[PDB]
Amino acid sequence: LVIEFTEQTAPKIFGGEIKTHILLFLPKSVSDYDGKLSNFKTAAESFKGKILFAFIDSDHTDNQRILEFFGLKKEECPAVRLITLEEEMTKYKPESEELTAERITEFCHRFLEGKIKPHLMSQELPEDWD
Repeated sequence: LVIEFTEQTAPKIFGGEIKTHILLFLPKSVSDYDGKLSNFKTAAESFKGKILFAFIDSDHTDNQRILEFFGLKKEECPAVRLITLEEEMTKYKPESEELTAERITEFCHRFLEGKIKPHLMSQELPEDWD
């Protein structure tokens, strides 16, 4: 499954058992939105129970704190960031901006294989997110 990450769903997303998340920041106005989402959903199927797939509508005004927290501006999306919470917060970036199921899947495999450069996030999780 792929869930929508909003402020309303953030607790449900970080308050779970899985502590690896991939986040697709996808402007709802992007060309072929359903296409990009489908690709992300297809990729999700390969990582059930290992990586939780979530998407953020980066166009949505109430998602501004979420954007800012993960270091992104609206004009920089669509973008993917993989986050680990076991146990200091760490952010990982794909090699390419390409958002195909194959490239998202490879990103995730590379991360599991320990191939991706880590980037500590020094901000504490918002109180709201649990």
